[PDB]
Amino acid sequence: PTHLSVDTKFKTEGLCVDIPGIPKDMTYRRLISMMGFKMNYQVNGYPNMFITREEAIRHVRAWIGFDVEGCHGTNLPLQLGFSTGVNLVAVPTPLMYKGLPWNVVRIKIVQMLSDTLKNLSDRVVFVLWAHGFELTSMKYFVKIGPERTCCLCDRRATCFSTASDTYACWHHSIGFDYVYNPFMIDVQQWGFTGNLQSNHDLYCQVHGNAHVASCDAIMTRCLAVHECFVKRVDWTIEYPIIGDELKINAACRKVQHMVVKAALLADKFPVLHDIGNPKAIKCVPQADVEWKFYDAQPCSDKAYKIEELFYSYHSDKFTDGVCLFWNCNVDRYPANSIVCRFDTRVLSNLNLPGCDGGSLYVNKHAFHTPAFDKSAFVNLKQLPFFYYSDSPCESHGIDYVPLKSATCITRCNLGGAVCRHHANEYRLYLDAYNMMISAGFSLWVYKQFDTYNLWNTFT
Ligand SMILES: CNS(=O)(=O)CC1CCCCC1
Ligand SMILES: CNS(=O)(=O)CC1CCCCC1
Ligand SMILES: [Zn+2]
Ligand SMILES: [Zn+2]
Ligand SMILES: [Zn+2]
Repeated sequence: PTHLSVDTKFKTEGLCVDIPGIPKDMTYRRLISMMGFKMNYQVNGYPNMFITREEAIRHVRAWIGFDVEGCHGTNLPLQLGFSTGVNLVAVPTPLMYKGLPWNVVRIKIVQMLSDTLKNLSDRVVFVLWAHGFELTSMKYFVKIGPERTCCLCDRRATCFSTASDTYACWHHSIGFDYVYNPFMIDVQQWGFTGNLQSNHDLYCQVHGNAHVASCDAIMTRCLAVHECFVKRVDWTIEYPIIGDELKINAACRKVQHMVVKAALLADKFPVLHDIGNPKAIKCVPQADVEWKFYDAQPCSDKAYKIEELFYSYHSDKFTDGVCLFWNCNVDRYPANSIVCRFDTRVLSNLNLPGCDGGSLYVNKHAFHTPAFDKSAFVNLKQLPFFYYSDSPCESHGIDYVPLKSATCITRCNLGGAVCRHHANEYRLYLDAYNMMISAGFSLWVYKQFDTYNLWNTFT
């Protein structure tokens, strides 16, 4: 069992206000037929338009919430809303577009999905809170058939053009008018009491209800992210590489080693309390310090309360030495800390919008991360950029312009002229550091941290 059987039952109660008289006994096979689509007994990679909760989770990057509200259904205008904030009015003749016929609305849908999804996913998963009008509108902008490849590349086809009779992926679909082989999931099938707003509002105060289709589309997708990534967490699911994942992760390890090594050299803490990932390894293995670990998985709902991580009776004395919180998100860091905190507000192909101000950071695994809160850092200050090295000044083995920088903390710089080796390493470090920052990571440190204390570690 990998795909959703078309013979699975579909609960129709949520559809009966838009579709009165709808049979209670209903399968996906009959529903797809009712929606105006014919599967023709085809074994060509597309067994069902609808997918399981598990298939949806693996394809979370493709999720686009979708809602259709009857503006006035054959004779009435429809308002199509998407979790991108777009509202389109389709006449059968928070962005709000005036009423237009389906032939032009479909081009806008294809353009919007393609620009939203080309750098995220090989597909689209329409996330529904199905009431009827959204399912019956699909025939006006969706075409289905065998799984196909793009006409200009090797990627799977996501769009079709009636002008050229050709197929394209999200990257080569300019001027295309049909969404081809989309996927969908009805959140109402999961078992809920009450309407969308009542279930959504139980976990989120950031998305309101301005009474438009896009608001419902946003709440639907938010509710789905809550159920799949906030209340339930699965770190066994791998996600494909779509960007700078490897460079970002490598940069994070480089910066962590640099910062902790320098804090230990500058302030000589006798003990380090490493709080976070239960699979953490000493980031400065050659350091003298008593290294003590404390297990905490990444918090996916609210930030950890420091009182619960530290109290209720370990070294016991977290006030001794320094505390290292490398992506261990707490409500208020103690004054003696070294912190890396992901900024959920960051715009990137890895960072998806999440629940209640949180974001869904997807890099190898999916991590729902609680909203970035500037007040968590009141006892600390921003960590300034610096490169420190005690390695020998020796080239070994790319061209050169002499490096002049006050933040290159090396013997050669102290001696008045940065060596080629330390200039190369400084520039590589600066690139890694800028990569980490741009990815959304933020660095904080105890207020007494001063890189002037590193110069005397060269005697
Ligand atoms: C120990 N967690 S991790 O470093 O694997 C991923 C983090 C990514 C950014 C948000 C917190 C979790
Ligand atoms: C050339 N300008 S500079 O500010 O980079 C001089 C360095 C001398 C050694 C300490 C760091 C600063
Ligand atoms: Zn293509
Ligand atoms: Zn929400
Ligand atoms: Zn040097």
